[PDB]
Amino acid sequence: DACEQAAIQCVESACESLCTEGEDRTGCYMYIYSNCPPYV
Repeated sequence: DACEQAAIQCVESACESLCTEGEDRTGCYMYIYSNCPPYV
């Protein structure tokens, strides 16, 4: 497992490469998108 782990790394592209799309990405990407700069 890695999708969520991608978001841990604070890289939008990590979720993109890892997580498929249309939920898998969303959960991951939403984290970064509300945790990582330049979003937070």
